[PDB]
Amino acid sequence: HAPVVAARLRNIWPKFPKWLHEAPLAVAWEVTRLFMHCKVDLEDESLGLKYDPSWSTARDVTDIWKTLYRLDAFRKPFPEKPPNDVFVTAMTGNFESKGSAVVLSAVLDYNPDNSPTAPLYLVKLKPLMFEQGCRLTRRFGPDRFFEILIPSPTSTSPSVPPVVSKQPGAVEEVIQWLTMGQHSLVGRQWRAFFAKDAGYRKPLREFKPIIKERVHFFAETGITFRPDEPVEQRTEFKVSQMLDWLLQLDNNTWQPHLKLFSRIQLGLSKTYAIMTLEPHQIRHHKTDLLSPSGTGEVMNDGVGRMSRSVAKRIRDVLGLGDVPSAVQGRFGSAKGMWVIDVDDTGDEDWIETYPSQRKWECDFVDKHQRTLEVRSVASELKSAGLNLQLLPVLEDRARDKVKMRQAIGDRLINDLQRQFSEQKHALNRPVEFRQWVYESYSSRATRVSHGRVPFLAGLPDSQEETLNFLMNSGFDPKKQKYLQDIAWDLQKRKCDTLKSKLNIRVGRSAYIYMIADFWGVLEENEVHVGFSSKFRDEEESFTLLSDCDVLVARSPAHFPSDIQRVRAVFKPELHSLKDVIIFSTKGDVPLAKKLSGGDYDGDMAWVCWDPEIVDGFVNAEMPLEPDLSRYLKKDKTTFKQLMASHGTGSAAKEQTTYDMIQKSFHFALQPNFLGMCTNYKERLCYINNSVSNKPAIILSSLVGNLVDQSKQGIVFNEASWAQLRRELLGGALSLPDPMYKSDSWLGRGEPTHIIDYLKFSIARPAIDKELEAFHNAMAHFWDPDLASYYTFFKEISDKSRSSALLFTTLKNRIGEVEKEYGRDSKDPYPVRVNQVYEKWCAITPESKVIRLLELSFLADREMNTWALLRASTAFKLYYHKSPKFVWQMAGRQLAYIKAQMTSRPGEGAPALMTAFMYAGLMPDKKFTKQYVARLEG
Amino acid sequence: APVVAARLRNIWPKFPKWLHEAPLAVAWEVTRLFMHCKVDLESLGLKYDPSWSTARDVTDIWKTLYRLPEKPPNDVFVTAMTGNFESKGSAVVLSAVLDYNPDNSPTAPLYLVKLKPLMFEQGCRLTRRFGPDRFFEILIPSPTSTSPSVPPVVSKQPGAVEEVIQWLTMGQHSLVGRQWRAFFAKDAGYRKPLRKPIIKERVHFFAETGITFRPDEPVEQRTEFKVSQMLDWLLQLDNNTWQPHLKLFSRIQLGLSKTYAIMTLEPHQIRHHKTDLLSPSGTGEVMNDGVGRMSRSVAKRIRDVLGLGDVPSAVQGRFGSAKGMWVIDVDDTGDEDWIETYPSQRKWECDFVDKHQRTLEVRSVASELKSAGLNLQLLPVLEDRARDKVKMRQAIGDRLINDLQRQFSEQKHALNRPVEFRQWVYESYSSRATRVSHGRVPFLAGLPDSQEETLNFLMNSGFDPKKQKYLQDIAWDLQKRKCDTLKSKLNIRVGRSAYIYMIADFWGVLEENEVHVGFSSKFRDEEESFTLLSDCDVLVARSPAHFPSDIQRVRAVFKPELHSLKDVIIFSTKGDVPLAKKLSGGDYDGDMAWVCWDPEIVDGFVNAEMPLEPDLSRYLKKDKTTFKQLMASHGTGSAAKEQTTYDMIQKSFHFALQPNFLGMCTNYKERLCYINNSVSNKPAIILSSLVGNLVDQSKQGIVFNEASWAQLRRELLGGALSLPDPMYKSDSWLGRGEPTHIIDYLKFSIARPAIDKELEADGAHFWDPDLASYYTFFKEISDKSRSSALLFTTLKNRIGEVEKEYGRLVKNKDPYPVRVNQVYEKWCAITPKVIRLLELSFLADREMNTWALLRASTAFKLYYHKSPKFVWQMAGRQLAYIKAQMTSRPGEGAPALMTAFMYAGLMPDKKFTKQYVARL
DNA sequence: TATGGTCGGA
DNA sequence: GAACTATGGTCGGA
RNA sequence: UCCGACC
RNA sequence: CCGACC
Ligand SMILES: Nc1ncnc2c1ncn2[C@@H]1O[C@H](COP(=O)(O)NP(=O)(O)OP(=O)(O)O)[C@@H](O)[C@H]1O
Ligand SMILES: Nc1ncnc2c1ncn2[C@@H]1O[C@H](COP(=O)(O)NP(=O)(O)OP(=O)(O)O)[C@@H](O)[C@H]1O
Ligand SMILES: [Ca+2]
Ligand SMILES: [Ca+2]
Ligand SMILES: [Ca+2]
Ligand SMILES: [Ca+2]
Ligand SMILES: [Ca+2]
Ligand SMILES: [Ca+2]
Ligand SMILES: [Ca+2]
Ligand SMILES: [Mg+2]
Repeated sequence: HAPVVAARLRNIWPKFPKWLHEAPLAVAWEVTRLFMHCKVDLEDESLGLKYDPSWSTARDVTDIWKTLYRLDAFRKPFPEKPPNDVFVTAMTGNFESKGSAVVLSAVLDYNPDNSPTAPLYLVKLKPLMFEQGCRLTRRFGPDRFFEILIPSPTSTSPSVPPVVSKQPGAVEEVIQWLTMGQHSLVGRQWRAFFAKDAGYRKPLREFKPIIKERVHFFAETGITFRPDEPVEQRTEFKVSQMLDWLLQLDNNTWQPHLKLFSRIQLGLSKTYAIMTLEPHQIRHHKTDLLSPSGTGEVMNDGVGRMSRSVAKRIRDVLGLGDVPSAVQGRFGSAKGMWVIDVDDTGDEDWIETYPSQRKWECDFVDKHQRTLEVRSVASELKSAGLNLQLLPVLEDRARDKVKMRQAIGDRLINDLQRQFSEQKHALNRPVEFRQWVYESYSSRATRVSHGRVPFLAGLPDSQEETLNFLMNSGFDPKKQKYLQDIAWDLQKRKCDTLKSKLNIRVGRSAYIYMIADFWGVLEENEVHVGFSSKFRDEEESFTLLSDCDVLVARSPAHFPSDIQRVRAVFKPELHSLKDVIIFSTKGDVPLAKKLSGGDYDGDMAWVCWDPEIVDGFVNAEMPLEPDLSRYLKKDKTTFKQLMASHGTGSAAKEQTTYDMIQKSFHFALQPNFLGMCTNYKERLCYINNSVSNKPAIILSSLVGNLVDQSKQGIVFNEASWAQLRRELLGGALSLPDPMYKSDSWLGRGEPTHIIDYLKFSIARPAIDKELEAFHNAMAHFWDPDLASYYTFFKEISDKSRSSALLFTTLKNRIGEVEKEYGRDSKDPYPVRVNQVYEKWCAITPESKVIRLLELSFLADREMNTWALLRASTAFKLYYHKSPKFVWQMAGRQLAYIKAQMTSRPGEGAPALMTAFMYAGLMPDKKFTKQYVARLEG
Repeated sequence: APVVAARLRNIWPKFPKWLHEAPLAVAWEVTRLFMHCKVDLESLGLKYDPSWSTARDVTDIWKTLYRLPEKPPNDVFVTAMTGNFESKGSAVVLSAVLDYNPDNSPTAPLYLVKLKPLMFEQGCRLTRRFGPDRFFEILIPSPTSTSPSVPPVVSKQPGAVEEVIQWLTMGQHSLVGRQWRAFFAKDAGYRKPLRKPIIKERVHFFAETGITFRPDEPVEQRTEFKVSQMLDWLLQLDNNTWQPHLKLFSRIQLGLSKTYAIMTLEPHQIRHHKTDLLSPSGTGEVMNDGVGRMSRSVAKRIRDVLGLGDVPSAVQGRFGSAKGMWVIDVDDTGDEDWIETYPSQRKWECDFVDKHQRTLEVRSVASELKSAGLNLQLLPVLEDRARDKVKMRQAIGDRLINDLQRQFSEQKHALNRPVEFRQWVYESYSSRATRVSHGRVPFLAGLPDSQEETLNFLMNSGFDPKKQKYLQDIAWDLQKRKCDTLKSKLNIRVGRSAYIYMIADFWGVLEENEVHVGFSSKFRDEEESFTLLSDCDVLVARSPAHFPSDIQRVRAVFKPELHSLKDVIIFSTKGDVPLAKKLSGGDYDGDMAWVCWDPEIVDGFVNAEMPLEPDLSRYLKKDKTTFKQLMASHGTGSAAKEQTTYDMIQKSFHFALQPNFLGMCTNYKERLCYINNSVSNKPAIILSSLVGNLVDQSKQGIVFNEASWAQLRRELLGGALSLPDPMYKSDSWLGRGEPTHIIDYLKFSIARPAIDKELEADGAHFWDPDLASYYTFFKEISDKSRSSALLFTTLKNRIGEVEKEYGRLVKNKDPYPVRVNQVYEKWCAITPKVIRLLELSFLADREMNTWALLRASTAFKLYYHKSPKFVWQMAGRQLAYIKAQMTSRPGEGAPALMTAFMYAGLMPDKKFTKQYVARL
């Protein structure tokens, strides 16, 4: 099997030395990383090579790393450190805390070295990380799982090494390497059980974009493992057994093994475990809800009911504010949505499953097969916008195409004019701008994560937070240009997103989980939408929808019928179901199926009730799709059929399960064409300006089949794609990229395409006009306050020569740091900033005056008086010459100086808030409008 | 009463010739200053300053008067000088307060006058039509007052009352160069005299003529106009002479109601209905009293004019003679302005021709609903109609116990962590009002004046309530205060309850016992949240509630036909009698119903039919005399009509001044119905009718005096006996045996013990080594340097002096804030190269220099054991700075020095506290 | 040259 | 009179 | 940016 | 404490 590649695959993984054998897995994982990052061989015998008993009882990785850095070889900057909370859990928490599992992850990139006896792939072990748990991690232990991002062996990229590219069997060798046998790492033997497309990933600069694949490995055996439950005291278990426990293969040999394999993802879905129902509490339905017109169509695909008590515990376990009307989760073999039974008057727990939910035949015996696992809940809704895919369909199903082009166009101009007229007004008053910046972006996540506002050097990392921080210390956005420049860039970027993606905001629109009406109250083509709270659009708001038409759609939208106009009817029967949209269970075909072959197992619909967009819309009847069986080759080989090659009984089953793995790995590594065929359709439809003619329809079918590839077992290669383009699509093979893909109009004449018209005839003009009005509406870097300490020390320096020397050294040192500030490198923008900052913080007084300036009793010397003087000098010397340097390095001190300077006797008191307490305060809107009222009179 | 009259000859300040040419505003402000400084306005070189006419700040006018007070806001003066007294719908108000003159000397004014500053109130129809400058309002002590304070001159001589009324009504009163005639008077309630409480009456005056007025339009350019004509403009007396003149008098308030003018509808756009909606059962009962429909476009304008966030579903306002509520027509498919009026709304026959009688005037809009509670009037009625009285008691009591425990448990858990306690303190009280008013957190000395803010200020700088005793003691004091408030007042709060505007079903969708409630946003109870009410029984009631039928149980049905109507409750127009009438005789002109959907409170309720009310005609006599009858005395024609109108004013002023018995008769019913423990027996129903009629006194012309009250008690009640206060009116159970009345039981058997139990129920210390950082820092320097040591010693001694002063003024005892400030001034007095570093002159605020920190540090070090409250009240500010500095760790974030204003505008983020508390 | 969309960053 | 004796509720300002 | 689920 | 409202 291509022996050239096989040799370079002998030792890709780092070796585990005997000295590290008696180590906690976390310690083993972390220690190995530093060695790799420091170039030191783990088996190097020059070093002492003795285990430090002190490592077995640690809480910060820095302590473990420091003991090694004492050795000369390690003594380079430290690599990213596992957060202490994660580290403690790995050693003392059994890898699980609050439903979160520590994850062992790696990124593998091809070795630049082309030496024949050299590792084919260079390995980077990622720091221990906390991630949501899943069924398999909860059942067999989060430490028994290892995931990697490996470059796809079938990548047609120039950057691919030649050993693999030239060798014909190269693909088979790597695939065999992954699946044939165990892989050794940190004292554990890992076996592959699953693989999925990770998409195009940028090769790590530590070692041109290449498609990478995520492979999942289970720890079958380890040195600490025992033959036939804590982490370091687990029992051997073969992947063939784990998959059997998950899928119950005995009762599922009739499934196509490729599809069987794809259901392993259901054991890996990130979920919160809620509760374990008893067998007598579970209602397994034998038949799905069926069309009342005898078409046989299923009307409740993927959705079933759940008791009110089950919903209540969902709220209690997840700490929700209210009881969720519906949740997305997994239950044994069931995957889909569950909705509260509006008819439940009791307090008994019960949940039902339906055929369309149950993806394999399951017995629901083990506790873990009867635990309701929640992946998400129906929450408060946001306003949504449009996307490039709805636009042609909206234009194609319009009674008047011209009226639509104007309607959507007007939405764009008036949304932009609001966005700017609001920011321009706020910029006049600092309190109003602070409110706007918090309303623009929310950093609550990073604030909770760090327990403080994250700060890069001397200013907050986020530009939004930087603005608020400096304004909170007294800076006026229209008086200091540093703040203006930040608001300018932020506005330009938000406009650039509108230019590059045309996300035209529609206030009367949202994405809502789709649910079917179990109770037959909604007639065909009626939907029910009730909100949990007031849904606001400009000067109109809603708690429900009634007596009006709505537009529903799903992405991707390709067929003319992928958008559908229906009638919003509020049924008081359903009133308690909030933040979900309920399709009727009457009619020939479920409405969800009409939305791009959608269902009710987690699907979210685009819901739009904007009249100017809805009433021009006319429905299209679902299209008659072409037979593409000649090109789309389906592999329906069953598990049973695979087993016949080997026999019957345990060993035969066990062999067949490993066949399923490697066979599915091969099918999972086939080059994907969903991207190409989708982009081809965009170009062809654009050139013909048609999303409804014959070629447009077939391509919509092709992309509709390709997206379901891994679950339908569809083989599709370059050859078939070129064949389909010749036989059915008119022989054109390479089509021109559309004009909207470019940032400026490179077309001839007035734009003809709706996207081109909106991007170049409506958006870019309006963007440029509003930006100039915003510039015209708006300042000086200089601020006499920020130089108070300079003037104060110069005066002392003039009177005293002793102080003069310190001033000169400080000034000269600052210039050196500015020189360093003055380019892309392996070390990124943050690391470069920190290095310049470290020299900046290095400037130090280096005696009564020195003590008064250094204030060494303060632990954080960035809070002493010397820091205030150093920043003041820097501002005076480089406010104009280099503004970014004086601020990114001295902003926090300059803010302190401003708040000191702006304080007036008697008029209140400034407040030095702790980082943490500051990071937990939000602007009070009600305070803002009342204060502005007091100013108007 | 000759003695009273001689004292009534010269009540008002005199208008000298030198101020004749002065603008009204200037004259009023000058008069106020001279009175405040006690200077006669009628031989010094007091001469007109032409600078005053062009003035834009009253202080500039006042500055010119330096030859030897509260100030109108500058925007008001400008609107008064150059804005025609009207700005943005606000009208500048000429207000005065009168009080009995202390001196009893005869030939001296009976009343002492104080002109209040010029001020903004919302305008009304009358000010918008004839001009705010022509309106003057006074709070005067009632002549029919039995108070001991009433001066003997009035009390001892009867007939003084008639004289005081004659002074007010007979003719004009000269003030600031204008002739003022009384036109209206209403009860202002008991009001404390400015330097013992007495009942005062609001009297309204209109300027008929003046020095600047023209015989038959800027402020100084008015035209003569008699009150008899203004009222005739408002009420169209020619077409309303059929009305009882007292009721007609009562309608003058409609012209004085503070309202926001929205739009002026044209005559074609007005739909006057000749008949009200009536019962489908033939009773003849009105089912839409006070309520009509309006177009969606008129509603959208109300949002635009009032700056509302959404279109209101219903408004309370006045349109010509129409008073009441208007609701959006859910069936309005058009875009044309239209409004409708019904007989019940129209309190007089108006022609709807003048624009001011065709303007829609809004007082209030249906708005976001707030959770309510059970007032003490509802509890007896709930028990009277309870299927099982013992289960009602059990529920309301068990609910109360659960609520108290939840609150106490929340406070205790919060203290454990500073971020959580900050959230509880903010939830406890809101300082937004003080913050917006001062643009900062108000500070007394070195710490915020409010204890609640002081805790947040010091926790925001790193202090821990569990680790610093100063924070601990403040929190304990605050908790005790809340517990003491809870013991005094029994406030049972029910989350699933709210007061909501009552509307009627024009569209005939609701049945007799069905109501519809949709909310504008999520109504949150701790357990659940609602956007609407469906498939549950609710209780509806109105305050006052006295009769057993005054609370009713209905079925909440959500009708998609009414879905657009939000923040309102809609009653049925079907049935014999309207539901609103059952709630203390309620209507839909702005009545708000108490709505409860709490199943525990609702489930036991059994509805009672409306009672047959006794005939109290013997004690309650109504004056139904009509305007015509009044006119028949004077004849026919304009002149007769003119003095009939002035007669109505004088007769009504007397009626309006009749001592009111609503308070006492209500208090008596409470005391008697408590002794009887019955709100449904003979006397309770008697007293409910009595108070049910007394509230409608002014509109029904009911005469009721001590004599009638004495004989009503004598015959129908237990007369002449002074009824005691119920036990629950006291803070403790001074009664015999275990309490039995529902209120005594809930306050004394349920609330008191639970509150007391929490009150009965390594650690906190004054010391904090971080706070002595600067002191220890300067002792090291002082040990190796003399000059500094002398500075340190002098400073250390100087704080000693201030500490002694704090004992002299703040330890025990002109007012307390002044004393604290006096020490603070002495404290900030303590002040000094090295001196230049310690005292940063470039800082205007010396409290921000390094010296302020050292002085705070040594003061803490030297007196944290002995004088804690001194150290903090003077230096808490700097101690918080020091704490924030010391707690900062290299790389663990950056502290933020916030300004006072930007600090005062920030708020605890509930989402942060909850998320951070999770993950420890 | 190889898709769109919804969420989160335990 | 020494002593009798002044309502509930909804919302806003200061 | 990047990382991670989901349809 | 001041102001409308039922
Ligand atoms: N990567 C993707 N890009 C675009 N669309 C996607 C993608 N993944 C899923 N979808 C959409 O989600 C649909 C898949 O539906 P499901 O996720 O429900 N899978 P389904 O075929 O129904 O099989 P089951 O698991 O339910 O037995 C596709 O047809 C697409 O519409
Ligand atoms: N000061 C008050 N104290 C107690 N209850 C009051 C008070 N003012 C009004 N009310 C209540 O509101 C009712 C008055 O209703 P209205 O204000 O509707 N007057 P009404 O007699 O109907 O005459 P119209 O002007 O509507 O023709 C009283 O019966 C009480 O229930
Ligand atoms: Ca599908
Ligand atoms: Ca689906
Ligand atoms: Ca599905
Ligand atoms: Ca009323
Ligand atoms: Ca009424
Ligand atoms: Ca994607
Ligand atoms: Ca009152
Ligand atoms: Mg009534």
